Parts: sequence; C-alpha cells; structure tokens
Amino acid sequence: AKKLSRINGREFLKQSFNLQQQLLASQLNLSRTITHDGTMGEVNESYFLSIIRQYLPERYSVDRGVVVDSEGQTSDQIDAVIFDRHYTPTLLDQQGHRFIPAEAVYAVLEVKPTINKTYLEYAADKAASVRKLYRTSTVIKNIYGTAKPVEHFPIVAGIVAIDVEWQDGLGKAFTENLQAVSSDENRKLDCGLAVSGACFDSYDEEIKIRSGENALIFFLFRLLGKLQSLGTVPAIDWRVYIDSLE
Amino acid sequence: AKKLSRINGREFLKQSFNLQQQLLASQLNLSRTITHDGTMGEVNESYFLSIIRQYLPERYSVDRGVVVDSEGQTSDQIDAVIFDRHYTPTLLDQQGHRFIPAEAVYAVLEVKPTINKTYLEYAADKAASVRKLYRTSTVIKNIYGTAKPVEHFPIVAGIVAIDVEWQDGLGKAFTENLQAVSSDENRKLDCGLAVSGACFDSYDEEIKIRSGENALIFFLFRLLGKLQSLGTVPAIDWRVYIDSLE
Amino acid sequence: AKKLSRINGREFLKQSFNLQQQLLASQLNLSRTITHDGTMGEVNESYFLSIIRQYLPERYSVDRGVVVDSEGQTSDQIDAVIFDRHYTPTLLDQQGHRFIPAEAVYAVLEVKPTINKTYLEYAADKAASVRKLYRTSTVIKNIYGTAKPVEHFPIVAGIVAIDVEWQDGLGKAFTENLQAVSSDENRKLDCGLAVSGACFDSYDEEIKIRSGENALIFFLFRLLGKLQSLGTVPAIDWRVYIDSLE
Amino acid sequence: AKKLSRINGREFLKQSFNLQQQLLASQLNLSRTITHDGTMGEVNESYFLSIIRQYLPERYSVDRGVVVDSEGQTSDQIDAVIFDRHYTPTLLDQQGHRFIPAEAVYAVLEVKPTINKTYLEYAADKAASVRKLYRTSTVIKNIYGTAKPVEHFPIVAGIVAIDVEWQDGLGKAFTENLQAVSSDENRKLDCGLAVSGACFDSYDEEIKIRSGENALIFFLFRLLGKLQSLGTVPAIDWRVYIDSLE
Amino acid sequence: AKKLSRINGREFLKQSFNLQQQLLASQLNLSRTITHDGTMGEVNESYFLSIIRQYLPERYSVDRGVVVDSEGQTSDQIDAVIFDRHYTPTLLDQQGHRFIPAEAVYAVLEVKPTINKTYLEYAADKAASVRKLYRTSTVIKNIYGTAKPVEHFPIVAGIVAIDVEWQDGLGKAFTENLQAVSSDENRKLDCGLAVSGACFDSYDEEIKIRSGENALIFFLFRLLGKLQSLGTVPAIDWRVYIDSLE
Amino acid sequence: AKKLSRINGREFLKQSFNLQQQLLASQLNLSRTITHDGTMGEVNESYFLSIIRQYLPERYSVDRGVVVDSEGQTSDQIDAVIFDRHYTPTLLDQQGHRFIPAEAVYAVLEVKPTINKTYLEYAADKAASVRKLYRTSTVIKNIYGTAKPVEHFPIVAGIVAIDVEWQDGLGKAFTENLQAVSSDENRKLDCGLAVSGACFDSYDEEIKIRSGENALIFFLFRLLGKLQSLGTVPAIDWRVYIDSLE
Ligand SMILES: [Ca+2]
Ligand SMILES: [Ca+2]
Ligand SMILES: [Ca+2]
Ligand SMILES: [Ca+2]
Ligand SMILES: [Ca+2]
Ligand SMILES: [Ca+2]
Ligand SMILES: [Ca+2]
Ligand SMILES: [Ca+2]
Ligand SMILES: [Ca+2]
Ligand SMILES: [Ca+2]
Ligand SMILES: [Ca+2]
Ligand SMILES: [Ca+2]
Repeated sequence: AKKLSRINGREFLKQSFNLQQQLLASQLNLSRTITHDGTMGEVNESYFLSIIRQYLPERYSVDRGVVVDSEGQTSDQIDAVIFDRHYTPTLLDQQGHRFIPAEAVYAVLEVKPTINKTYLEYAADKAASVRKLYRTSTVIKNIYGTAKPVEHFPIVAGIVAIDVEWQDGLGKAFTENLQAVSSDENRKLDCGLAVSGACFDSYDEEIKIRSGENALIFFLFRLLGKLQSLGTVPAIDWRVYIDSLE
Repeated sequence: AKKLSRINGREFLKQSFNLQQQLLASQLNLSRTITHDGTMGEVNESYFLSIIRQYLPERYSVDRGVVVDSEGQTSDQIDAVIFDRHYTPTLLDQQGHRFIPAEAVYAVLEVKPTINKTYLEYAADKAASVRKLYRTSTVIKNIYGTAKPVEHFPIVAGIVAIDVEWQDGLGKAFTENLQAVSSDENRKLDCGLAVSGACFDSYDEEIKIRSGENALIFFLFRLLGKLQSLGTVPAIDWRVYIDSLE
Repeated sequence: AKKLSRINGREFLKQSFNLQQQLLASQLNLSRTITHDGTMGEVNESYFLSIIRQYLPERYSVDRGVVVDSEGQTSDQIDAVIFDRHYTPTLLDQQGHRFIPAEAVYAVLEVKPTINKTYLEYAADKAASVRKLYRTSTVIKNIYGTAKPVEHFPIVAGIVAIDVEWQDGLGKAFTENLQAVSSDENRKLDCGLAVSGACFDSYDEEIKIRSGENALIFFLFRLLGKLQSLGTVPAIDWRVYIDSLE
Repeated sequence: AKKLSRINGREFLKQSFNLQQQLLASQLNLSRTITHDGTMGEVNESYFLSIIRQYLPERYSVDRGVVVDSEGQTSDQIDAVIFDRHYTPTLLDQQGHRFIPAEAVYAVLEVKPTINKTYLEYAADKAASVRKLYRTSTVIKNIYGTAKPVEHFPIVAGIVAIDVEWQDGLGKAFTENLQAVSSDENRKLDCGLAVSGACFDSYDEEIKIRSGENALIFFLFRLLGKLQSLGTVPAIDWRVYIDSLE
Repeated sequence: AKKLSRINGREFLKQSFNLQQQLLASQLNLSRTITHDGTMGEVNESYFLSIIRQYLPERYSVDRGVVVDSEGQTSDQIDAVIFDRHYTPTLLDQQGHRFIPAEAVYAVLEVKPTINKTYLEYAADKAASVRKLYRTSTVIKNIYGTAKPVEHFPIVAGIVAIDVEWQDGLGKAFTENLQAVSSDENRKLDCGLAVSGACFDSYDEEIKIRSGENALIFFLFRLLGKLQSLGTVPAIDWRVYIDSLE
Repeated sequence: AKKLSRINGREFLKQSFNLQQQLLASQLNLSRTITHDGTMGEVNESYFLSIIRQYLPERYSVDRGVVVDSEGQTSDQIDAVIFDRHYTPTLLDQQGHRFIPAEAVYAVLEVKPTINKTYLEYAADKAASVRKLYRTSTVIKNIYGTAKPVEHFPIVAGIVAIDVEWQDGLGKAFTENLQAVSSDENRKLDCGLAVSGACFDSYDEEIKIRSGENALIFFLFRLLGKLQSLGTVPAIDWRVYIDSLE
C-alpha cells in the first residue's frame, strides 16, 4: 500500500494529465502490439479521440472520418479531425464516420505506431490530402452589422504515436527529418505527441521539444494556444455545395 | 445484387442526402397513410425533426412545442421550431414539449399531408401565430464593449409535406396561391419541402423551385444560407418575463 | 379531483417555475431532514444543479467541484459553479467532480440548510476561496481582427437554502448581516434563494427581496440578467498552466 | 414564504408523485387549451411519455408510434406504447416514431382531452387496432434448457386525459359506459388516468376508482402490478417477418 | 521518455485497473485535502461512483441517495448504492439524488477519509440504517409459470477510503475492530477498499486482505462474485407502497 | 418529383431495411474507395456497428475491440463483437475500444472490401483468434434456486463487405471456398453480408443464400434467430481473472 499524505492543486493537475498519458500509452501500445505494428489493422485512435474531446473547449468537435470540399474532392481517411459544428452544418453523418466540409477543419492528426521517418512522411501525406482541398469564406452577420469574409488560416497537422524510434528521441535526426517533411506548406507537421513521453511543435516557429511525464499536458495546452490563435472557422459559402446539382 | 464500383465525394454527398430524403418520404407517407391524411392523428413530425437537427449547425436547436412572449401570449402548437438555446434560457421544459420565448425563434415549419391551397393556408396561420408575438432586444456585452440592441429579423416560416397535390407540381397555380397567402408579412411562407421531391423558397425575393432527387439537399443548404443571413437572436430583456409577477 | 378549465401562457409560465420550486423545496428539505441539518452529511445539491442547468443558456455549464488557478491554488469544495466550457478547456475531469480553471468561472453558490447568519458567513467564506484565485486574460482573435484582452469581472456568489431562519424573513436583521458579510469584495454575496419562497440580490446595488410563489422564477431571471451583463469569460492564458512544469 | 419544518419518507413519496401530477396537469391542459380541445392539433403526449418512462422498470420501453405484425398489418397511430426491446429487435426506427412488432407490446394508452363517452370510445378503437394484430411465440433457450413457447397475454389498454367530463366524476354513468365499451375483448379499456386527479382500473375484475392528490401514484403502482403479472413478452418467431420476401 | 516495448493481455488488464486505482487515489485524496479530512465538506464520492458503474454488469445501477421502505422509513444519506432498476420502479428521482425502494438494494458503501475505527463505525451505522428497512417479496411470473416468492438476501455493505490509518495496515487491530463492528448483522461490513492499495472482505467467512497495486481489481472482481451469488432482487409488492394513501 | 400514393406495413418494413442497406453500401463503398481497397486504412466499420446496434435487442451490446481470456490471451483486433454486458463486467474500457472477456462473446464479424477467397480466409483467421480463447462457466443463482453451469455455445462468426467479387456472386466457387475455410470449427464462418445485396448463412446446416434488395433484412432476422438459439452467455468465473495477481 502506498503512503498517501495530501494532494495540492499543482500536484493534482500534473497527475490528472500524467495518469491519462499512462493510460493512453497502455491502450495505444496494446493496439500496436495486437496489430503487429499497424500491419494487421490500424492502431485504434478511439481513446485518443476521447481524451482530446474531453480536454478541448466545446467550440471544437473531434472525430475520425473524411474531409470533402465543394469541388467534390476528398482527403484520405483521417484518424482525428478537430473541426467546427457550431456554425458549419453536418452532412448527415454520425459519430465515428464523419464526412466533413473542408471549411470546418481546424486541425488533423494521424495516429501511427511510432515517430520515425516513414511515419512522419505518412502523417504529412494525410495532412496534404486535407490542406489541398478548397475552402470558401463569406460575409458574417453579427451584432455590429456584417463583417467582410474572414481570411482562411493554415490547418494544423500532426502525428500521435506510442513512442519515438530514434535512440536519441526527438533529436538532431528528428528535427532534420521534420524540417525536410515540412518543406511544403501542404505537408507541414506542426506538432506531435508520443505517449511514452515526448512532444514537439513549431508553433513559435522554432521547434520546441518536451520529454517525460508532462508530455501530454504540454501537447494539449500548446495545442489549445495554437487553436486560440486561429479564431473561428470562416463562414461557409452554402451555394458551392449545391451549385453542380440539378 | 447491385454492381458497385467506386464512390466519389460528389456522389456520396448526393446519396447521403437523397437516401435520407427517400427515408423521410417513406416515414412521412406511412404516417399520412395510418392517420388517413391527418384526420385520425397528426402526421408524425419526429423524423423530420431528427434530420434537420442533425444537419443544422449546433448554434440552432430544433423541437416541437409552443412559443410564448413576455405579454403572456402564445402561438398555436408548432410542429418544428428552429431556435436559440445558447443565449436564451429554457423555461423548464423538456424535449418534445418546448415552451419557447419568442425572442429565441429563427424559423417555424408546419408538417402537413400535402402541399395544396388548404394546407398552405394552415401553415401560414401557424406562422402568423408566432410572428404576432412580441420580441425584446437589449444591449450586448462583448469583447469590444457593449453593443446597442440588435434589430429583430423576420422569422422564417415554411411547410413540409409528403408530396404536392397539383398535377403540375409547384407551378403557376402554386405560385399564385403562395403569392396570395404571402400577402401579409405575418403570414408569409418563405420556403417549403415535399419529400417526394420538390422544394421552394423566396429567399432571393423571386420564387425559386427545385424538383427531383436533390430536393432535400437544396432545401437544407438554402435554409442554412437564409439562417446565416439572420445572425444570432437579439439579447432577451430578462425583465419583461417577470414584470407582472408579485 | 381538481376542476380544470384552461391554462394560459402567463399561468403556465408561473406554474412551470413554481411547481419546480415546490419540488426543490421537498427534495432539499428531505435532504436537510435526513442529514439532521447538515450535520450527518451535506445537503444534496444535485437537484438544484439540475434545475439551474436546465434553465440557463447553453453558453453556461453548471457543476460541483473545486476551482484551481495557474499558481496551483485551490478554492474550497464548491456546491455549484456556473462556468465556461465553450472557450476554456476541461482538466480531464467528469460530471460531479470538476477541477475548474478560475478563468472559466461566472458564479458560485453554496447550498446550506437555512439562510441565517452562520450559513451566510459560510457561503461568503466559500465565495472568497474562489475570488482569491488568480485569473489571466489574453488577446482574442475574432472576425474583426484581434481584440485586446478583456477585463475580468467580479465573480457572482450566493447561497441556496431550504428556508429563512429569521422569524421576519429577509428583513432588517438579514440586510444588516448581509451588509456586514459583504464588507469585503472577496466575501460579497450578490444573491440568494430559499426554496420555501424567498430570494434576494444586490444586482441593482440596493438589496431587492422577493417572497412567495415566484421566488424561483425571480431568482433565475434576475441571475440571467446579471450573467448577461458580464459577457463571456476572458481568454485564458494557456502558458500559465504549464510554466512551472519540466 | 412557506413555513417548512421537516420532510419524512411517506410525505416525500406522496409529494414526489403529486407534484409531478400537478406538473402533468399544467402541461396537458396547456396543450388542450392551445389545440382548442384536440381540434387544432393533438394533445402533446410527450411529457406523459417522459414520466411513465422515468417511473417504469427498465425492462419496459415507452414511446409513440405504430404497431405492425408479421402479416403486414398495422395499428392506428398510438400515443403511448409500453413494449419490450430487451429481447425483441428494433425495426430501424428512432425515438418519437417507433414501428413496433406486435409481439413486443405490453400496453397501449391514448391521450385525449377528457374522459367522456366519445373519448373512451376513441381510446378503445385505438386499443382494438393493436389487439387485432397477430402475435407469434417460440421456444425459449435458457439456463434450464429450452422452454416451450409462452402463451400470449392480453395487451393492457387505457386512456390518459386532463380531466373527467361527467359532473359526478368517474361515477355510475362512467362505469356503465366503460362496461359497454369493454363488451369486446379487443376494445377493453383496463385503466385510465385523469391528471386533474382521478384514476380507474379493472385489474381486480371489479372497477376500482381513486380520486384526488394520489391519482398518479395509484395509477402507476397499480399499472406496475398489472405489468408484473404478465411476465416477459414471448419469444418472437423471427421467420415470420421475412417469409414473404424474395 | 519511457521505453515502451509491447503490451500483453495480462499486463493490459493489470494496468487498466491499477491506473484507475491511481486516478481514484489522486481524486479522493484531493477531496480529502480540500475538505480538511471531511470536516469542511464530504469526500466527493462521484468518481468512485463512475468507476464502479463502469465496471459493474448493466443489471446493476449505481448512485447516491436515500433508501426508503413501504413503512415510510428512510435510511441515512448513502454515498453509493448498488441497486436494481430493471424490475423495480424509480420513484421519480434523477441521477445524483435517488430515493430508492429498499427491495431494490444489493449493496451500500460509505466513502470516508481513511479506514480507522471511527470511520468503520460510521460506515457500519450507515449500513444498519439501510438493513433495518422492511423488504417485500412476491410471486414471479416467468417462462415456466409462476415461481414462489424469492427469499431476501442480506444486503452487502462496505467502506471506501483514501488510505488505512493503522501503521500496520489492515492487520490484527483492524480485524479485531471489524470483528467487533460486525457483531450485529445489521452493522456487518462485508468489504472495503482503500485506494492507496488495500482491500478486504469476508465473502468466504474468513477475512481476506490484499494490498498493493491490484487492490482495486481484487475488490471489484470479488464484489462481482459476491453479487453473483445473490441473484436478482425479489419482486416488490406494489401494494405496500400505496396502502396508506387515500 | 416521385408520385407517392400510400405506404402499407409490409412496404414500410421493406423500405426501412432496404434504404438502410443502400445507405450502408454508399458509406462502406466510400470508405473502400478512399482507402484504396483497404490498403491505405481499414474500411470504416462504424456505420455497420451503428445499424446492427440499433436493430439488435438490448440484451446484446455491439462494438469493436479485442477479446481477452483468463489465461491472459488475446484475440486479434475485431471489427464487430456482439457481446453481453448485462451479466458480465466491463474491463474499464470505453466505446470504440473494448477489451472484452471471452465469456461475454456471442458473435464476431470482420468488415472487408469484398467477399472473395482472400478476405474469407482473413475473416476466418479473425474468428479463430477469438474462438481459441478459454471460457469459464459457473453456477447460476436464480428464482428457482441455483442452476448448474451452462454449457458454452460456439461463437458465431462472419464477414461483412461491400460486394462479392465472383462474377456469379455467391455461387459454386463461393460455397466450395466457404466449405474449405469452414473445415476447422475455430475457423467456421457461419454467415456473411455484402451490402450490394447478398447474404449467406449455414444456420440450418445447409448454406442458404439470398440476393437483392432484402439482403440486409434477411441477414439481420436470420442472425437474430441464430442468437436466440444460443440463450444468454454462461456465468463468468470471477476467480480466474484475478488468480495470477499478487
Ligand atoms: Ca460544388
Ligand atoms: Ca492510423
Ligand atoms: Ca411580462
Ligand atoms: Ca402537422
Ligand atoms: Ca503556473
Ligand atoms: Ca453545502
Ligand atoms: Ca410475414
Ligand atoms: Ca391523442
Ligand atoms: Ca405502505
Ligand atoms: Ca462520505
Ligand atoms: Ca487468470
Ligand atoms: Ca476490417
């Protein structure tokens, strides 16, 4: 039996996130093990989806699915999409199998067995499949009148994995590979999380890396801040989703 | 067995709405049949409510009930109300039996057996019972300070039915009857849907009509756009719902 | 059997709130009785939470828990917190046991056996435990650009109880005790409700008191108005919840 | 303000039901008023459905809809069906618009403006539309082996209304009319509730009537007992719902 | 960053429970700390309720509230009741504030700061307040006919706490105090859990104690087995909850 | 616009299933297309899970995950498991990522791009990974006393796909391949569904095949019957999931 004294606010905050990080590591590694490293099934993104949905403000929705645009083009299948449903309609889909208008998307994340060159490249491919889609923006009626259309922001993209393959972790080889992957704005990976205890992002332009027990809390609060900086999705042009129909 | 090749984004969008249109047609026509054309019970609006709730952005709530104002006046029973709950309180009601402050209302729709003169007139009567109610508007605290009260918008009103009775569909006789019904701003019917495959609206001032497989997707996206143009409900004056109480 | 004629809108509004007031009185008094006036357990705040959650606009969340700040400091256990989750993250908690960032808080209420001097003082102590916590505010990206940080508002605090102990109700002795308790901005009690049928608030600076069947509807609409005047919580500085972590 | 002392268990039980009875009376009478006695819309059964769903054991499901049998025959639209979903499949319907296999049904109730001869006859017609449908019963695999098919029970049927029209309440004229209506096993009305404060049933063969504040609690506990006596629905013959399909 | 290899089934089972044990320890100890050892509020039982609800088979319901019998008698306020809702009605209550018929109860648990003599005695007092209530049992209609009434079983009772106060844990002093408390069948404590890592039960008549990382999984599986041995609650006599009403 | 007359019960039953079959075909084929025939992601089983969960009686639970036994052994990742939660505990998992005791399992289904030899073999491999796991069975307390342990039944296994690859559909080549796959009781595929419009099963020992619009309704009702014949899962031995723990 553990000797328990008292728990203070800082300690409880750390534990509330680190124990969830350990739970995610256990679940995602079970899935990686059972699927033989993603070769006999996809790593099960569901518990990651649940945790990020629980954390994120309710202005954000979180699910897996496919992104579509008003030109009829589709992304690849995306493991985790962070998107708007407060202002943007739902295309008569349901939880676990979304078909999302590109205008609604804030961020996308791919869940892979490990952070390595191969899987960074795959996650960047998924990102590009979303960022290549066309997005509309229209005027906005509000308390102060009608605002001009909001400029689109770059969609945030990342990778979530069980661990980091390089022996030195997220080190020089990692940053060189990330710099090379992110040599195309459609392919940029802004952030990533390994639930064994590492995270990175380029939100401040320079690559910032964290390791250890607080990786999840760092990843989530830093992502919160990046999302904050984006504002709300622009107003979808409803005309363009019906203009080719008879 | 059907020969299935591949499904593209445009095709999936069309099917996702047209198959729901067919499902609604089947359900609403069952209800029309069982009730002997609305004479032994009301056409069951519940599946329509579910579909429009699923489609609409989450800033909108959808339910059946009664609308009330700060003068104690009530509308008739309304089959489908699109309304705000993000800023406007709930009068201790529950799903399926709402008692809604008039300030919260964006739109109302009546579900009837068919689109014909009699049922257009009934749907216009229901609309007028809502539009006659009194609505308040107060100042709005926001990030930029306090905005002056927002001007009210006209509530949108429409009809949903199984089919269209005129042999020529939504044709010259229809537009003349709609023009005559909508000769009173309280009675105007802005839009309508027959799930057999027709829709209309006057959102662009002229009457625009669509028929066939895409009626539902047209109706929903055009309604989305009309709603977009309205902004958010004005801020309710909380004083007027308690000013006659001791 | 009661003779029932008809029900009008004003009458239904009054009943919809007064019958809920009677239900709350019955439940809270059962809890007060079973716990021997709070001495063998806390008065069960759950049904109060349900009613205020049902009434309040969906921009507000309602639950019990603990408030924490970016300095690691905690409030006492709070019976009812009205707070934001639309813009502010959730610290991986669940319903009934929240751990809430101080920036999210609009109001706090303590549930006690009765309104008397002792319990007013306890409710003021709980309020101060929340108001002493540190709150951040950052710039706000929005359709019109980026707004400067929003100034914090004073958190609203109150007391909910079964009845009022003074024989004269909320009278001269009450207002003197409330004036003395509220001689410290951190300890101010802005409002209160006794479900036997009394309420008070200082929203208009002078103390306004109501008694009888409409106490609940007065309390809720007046609180709605006070909340309205506050706007939305300022934007949390995400940096300060991770700045002490390695 | 009301003087509140203490609440004991018996008192809380009575209040928990009588206050809900008053709430239902208020809601159903609002609906009766707004619809002009059922002539401009159906009385809204939704709050009744919610209360009986809340009370009844979870082996029972409660909703509105249509009952269908394996011969393709349908009942009329039914305001409240008490039915099984634990052993009996759902025909891909949703809440508020059920399409229920006759084998699943325990009881049906019709909601009308008042208890009078006309509305008793209508409620009996609805009952007969359900009881005329064909029901199957097959062997039952269980811990002790396989049981022979269970014999069907008579479906329970009743009426729910706002009040009772006869000046003498549920008196001699009522019992004579109920005796005449229930002169056909398909048309029998086993029970009824007027939320103004009356109930009746023939569960003990003789007609038993209650009036006043405890009408709802009597109706619900007596119905519970009648349901108890029926056991679980027999096992549906899955073959008969697909035997006419190619 | 942690080195992660693979996760096997046994390892994942252990982690899935031990990490939840650590989470509960963190939460319950926060609550114990904030409330100053239960003296400024009750330890928050909500997260315990969530975990046991999640684990237990769906034949069991779990909540806090008060137990009542057909004689109008009430228990004290109970932190966690495991009870039936599949066969036994709900007395128009809601989650977090149940008013439960004694016939429905399988088990009760009290949440306290620590396992010590004082808190064992308090948990035994709570148990006795439930076990003293009167329970009915009636015949049971089922596929094989009608069974005679089922004999009542003893309600299971226990204690949940953060840790164990004795320096030697659940040792000789503990077993002597538990033996003395459990010298009255109404006061018997069958089991207990300290989330720091200890559990006990007398399910096999002798006291069996476990310590360490697997305390939660032991407690839950052993409780599952004890519950299994009880069968389903007997059939409530519906007559006795209405026999004193007019 | 379609000419709509009336809808009868048989017609509505057929449409309610066939339109859902068309919806599933559209969704699953979108997923097959976007994933390049399962090579760039798994076919999204989520909408299939939703439909079968909606249809099946509530004694059955439906989800994806991994099956585990009391020996610590795991199945492969399973796309759809039909299992018990009414009597069998949940191993602290959540929807979309279940970790299921083998004793709880009634059936398993694998979702693949098409019915062909390769994918039949893969679905049989998944089945065997579940059927190889160890299952316990203990005595059962019930109204009639204590029953001896229930004998285990063979788990049902199948395949769900978009279409059938053989030009002749489910013909001679299919039945020979199914006969060869099912030459090992652990590998037997009892049933399958192609949402383009074919289904098969061996529930009656001989292979029965259906094609066309009614494939889904046939598959679901025939599966219902097969499940019916199995009874309820045996009672899990709670001891064996904790016997290797210290
Ligand atoms: Ca287009
Ligand atoms: Ca993946
Ligand atoms: Ca007024
Ligand atoms: Ca209607
Ligand atoms: Ca800090
Ligand atoms: Ca309190
Ligand atoms: Ca048939
Ligand atoms: Ca009716
Ligand atoms: Ca009694
Ligand atoms: Ca306690
Ligand atoms: Ca074992
Ligand atoms: Ca698959």
